[PDB]
Amino acid sequence: MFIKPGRCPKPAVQEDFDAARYLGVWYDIQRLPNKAQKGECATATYSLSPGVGFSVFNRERLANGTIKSVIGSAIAEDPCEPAKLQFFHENAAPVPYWVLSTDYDNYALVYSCINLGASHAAYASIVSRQPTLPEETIKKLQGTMSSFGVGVDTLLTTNQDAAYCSAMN
Amino acid sequence: MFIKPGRCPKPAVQEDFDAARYLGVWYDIQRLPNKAQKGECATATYSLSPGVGFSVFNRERLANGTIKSVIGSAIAEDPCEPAKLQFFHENAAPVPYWVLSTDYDNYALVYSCINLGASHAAYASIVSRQPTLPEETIKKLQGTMSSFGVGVDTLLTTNQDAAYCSAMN
Amino acid sequence: MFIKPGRCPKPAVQEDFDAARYLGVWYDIQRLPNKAQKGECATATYSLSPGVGFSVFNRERLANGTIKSVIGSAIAEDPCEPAKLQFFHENAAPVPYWVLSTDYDNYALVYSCINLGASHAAYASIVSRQPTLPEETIKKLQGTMSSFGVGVDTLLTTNQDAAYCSAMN
Amino acid sequence: MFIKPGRCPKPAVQEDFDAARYLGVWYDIQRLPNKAQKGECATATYSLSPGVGFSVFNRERLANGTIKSVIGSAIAEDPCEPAKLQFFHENAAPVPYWVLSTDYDNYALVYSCINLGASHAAYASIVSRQPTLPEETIKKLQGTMSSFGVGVDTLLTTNQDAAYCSAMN
Ligand SMILES: C=CC1=C(C)/C(=C/c2[nH]c(/C=C3N=C(/C=C4\NC(=O)C(C)=C4C=C)C(C)=C\3CCC(=O)O)c(CCC(=O)O)c2C)NC1=O
Ligand SMILES: C=CC1=C(C)/C(=C/c2[nH]c(/C=C3N=C(/C=C4\NC(=O)C(C)=C4C=C)C(C)=C\3CCC(=O)O)c(CCC(=O)O)c2C)NC1=O
Ligand SMILES: C=CC1=C(C)/C(=C/c2[nH]c(/C=C3N=C(/C=C4\NC(=O)C(C)=C4C=C)C(C)=C\3CCC(=O)O)c(CCC(=O)O)c2C)NC1=O
Ligand SMILES: C=CC1=C(C)/C(=C/c2[nH]c(/C=C3N=C(/C=C4\NC(=O)C(C)=C4C=C)C(C)=C\3CCC(=O)O)c(CCC(=O)O)c2C)NC1=O
Repeated sequence: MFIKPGRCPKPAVQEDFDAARYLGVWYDIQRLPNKAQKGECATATYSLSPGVGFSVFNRERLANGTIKSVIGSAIAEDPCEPAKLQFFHENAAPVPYWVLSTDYDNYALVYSCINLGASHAAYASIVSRQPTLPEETIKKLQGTMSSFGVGVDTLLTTNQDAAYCSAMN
Repeated sequence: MFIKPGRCPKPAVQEDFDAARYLGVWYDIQRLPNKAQKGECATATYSLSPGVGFSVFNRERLANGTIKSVIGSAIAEDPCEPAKLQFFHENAAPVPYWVLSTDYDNYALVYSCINLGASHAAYASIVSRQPTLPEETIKKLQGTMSSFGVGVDTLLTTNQDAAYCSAMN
Repeated sequence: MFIKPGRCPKPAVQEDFDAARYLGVWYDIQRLPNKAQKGECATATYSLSPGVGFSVFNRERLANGTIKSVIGSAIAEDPCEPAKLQFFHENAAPVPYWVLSTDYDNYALVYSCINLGASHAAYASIVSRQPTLPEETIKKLQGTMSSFGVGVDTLLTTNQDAAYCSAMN
Repeated sequence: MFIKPGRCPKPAVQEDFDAARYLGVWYDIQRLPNKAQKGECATATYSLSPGVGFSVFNRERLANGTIKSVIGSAIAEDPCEPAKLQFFHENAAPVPYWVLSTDYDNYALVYSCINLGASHAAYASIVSRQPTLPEETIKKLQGTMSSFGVGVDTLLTTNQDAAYCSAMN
């Protein structure tokens, strides 16, 4: 997680968020530097859960070529705020996951923040239904992040090159 | 839940709790009065989840023969305390679910408490792998409950009569 | 607190809440039935704290003339939401305290809610800088309460009779 | 805060913790690297609160000679665990504060940890009633920290030199 001064911001989340349309495969396009993702080519796959919420399967390609994956569960603890989820990953304490913006069919912007006294730790990802996302969309989503304090100059661009990411089966 | 004086107790939980062995069908035998269950013949079915934790399917037989069911997800938010679960039901805020005692194949004692200032609200249930449980076991588990202040005078016996509950299957 | 169906509502809180102006003495005028206050003539006194937040001293007149008092501390855990406080009373778990509406010099409407699964427990109080409050103000504040589902049928009127409450001073 | 892999540990805390004997001045002797303390000569002063808990006044000498201070409130949210406090500092989100070990008259060992998914952020301090602490005591307290995972090789020694710290009025 990206540790910075100041308490967590509280950005607005996707109005009328429909988890049913959010399921499926999302490709990581840009992200803040964090501790969890040590590689490239990252995807998140969200699938139906027989309980509440949905289930999570994230995969990425490490620099050595190994595919690393993690499973988790996603739950909206307050059903009146379906876009404010809590993610429970194997071997991890709970972390928030807020869908800030999505059209379900092309892009989403997701954000997570944990307070650390007078500082905070945040995740943030622009994701796409395809390995790429149009630059106009990326710029708009960067606009949203800057509005609530995210230094978009620290954003990392995720490698989704078809050849490099062919290790992703 | 109904309200009793005092903050929540912190009873001991099942040592080395094994959620895989806890899965399957459990019959409600006795419980504290609460608002959630308005019927009889109650069962809880716990099943594999593709994410973390396990999935929840509770069923009961309402008085006009309807079978009311609720879905949920169960997660141990601290993996080092696997008997202290959080249950997320559709249309409910999160609630604790602590497995205080179980031999997995016959009985379990489950406890849930939420603080209300200087008072608290609790659920507590004796459950069985069969629609009945031996009086000796019931009495021992009531002893456990009384050791952290649960008045056994308040426990309701659930109707598990075979004829009455036949529509459950 | 006593239990009502539904999860907690999230009513709007006093904009630009100024805790310095909120300090001093407040008289209980009307409130939801609860377990905490068993007496009449109730007042809350809020005072400067050398740390953060402010200090709490509640007093009431018990039926056998005893003046029961409780001490506490009030803290706005998120400084950006100063009207959403947490109250820490001696011998109580933390409880929310939301200033929904106040003009500081005449009236305030305070609300506290804790989720109990699909149900909730709430406190709600109309308070005044005087032992009485005009009927017009009381009626407006009941309107606010009814807008987030508080049944005004349930509100108790607090005894603030001057003769009866004389031992308060 | 010191950000490291793994979830927070849960060390044992001081049995029978008596906040009344913990009040007064404590000198920082050794600490984990963190973001809050940017200087040396640090002291914490704990004083009586008219509410619950106690009030907090921390001071340190920056490298430029300026004295920097912060005020806060300390509260045991669960009165049955008086050694597990929550500290509310001005401009800061709440952070835990656990008194692991103290004899009140000479030393204390304090610990704070916040989970960050599969990682965590921790504070830890050895403090003394005097600007120094005997090496035998320091080694014992380092022994306690290593037992629950704290790499005592990362500990910083706080400058409490009488000349350098004379800026502390
Ligand atoms: C912004 C929200 C966000 C949250 C809440 C988050 C939490 C999070 N992601 C994790 C792993 C992971 N997270 C991802 C990828 C993603 N994870 C996502 O939420 C998204 C959108 C992607 C991109 C598709 C991968 C691939 C892993 C496994 C990393 C590995 O084990 O090598 C872990 C486990 C920590 C670990 O094992 O080291 C946590 C707690 N990561 C985030 O980016
Ligand atoms: C002791 C712990 C305990 C907890 C934490 C609990 C929580 C709980 N049970 C619920 C429903 C329910 N709970 C049950 C039955 C059970 N539920 C159980 O945890 C067990 C062991 C049984 C019995 C085998 C049933 C049948 C319902 C559906 C009731 C209804 O709304 O019609 C709900 C509301 C779901 C909703 O309608 O939104 C909650 C919050 N009940 C408990 O008894
Ligand atoms: C509406 C919000 C509200 C909250 C959050 C609340 C919480 C609350 N009030 C308490 C006591 C008390 N609360 C009051 C009176 C008041 N308390 C107030 O917040 C107000 C506005 C008044 C009236 C002016 C009194 C007199 C006591 C002591 C009651 C007793 O235990 O004898 C306690 C228990 C303290 C203890 O004995 O351990 C709690 C948890 N009461 C409320 O009414
Ligand atoms: C191990 C527990 C521990 C906790 C929970 C902790 C929290 C904490 N300490 C802070 C400041 C501070 N904390 C201290 C010193 C101390 N603070 C202490 O808890 C102790 C024992 C000392 C030593 C006497 C000082 C001097 C400051 C002010 C730093 C500054 O503003 O320059 C802040 C405010 C953050 C900021 O303004 O940047 C927090 C949240 N620090 C800790 O060391």
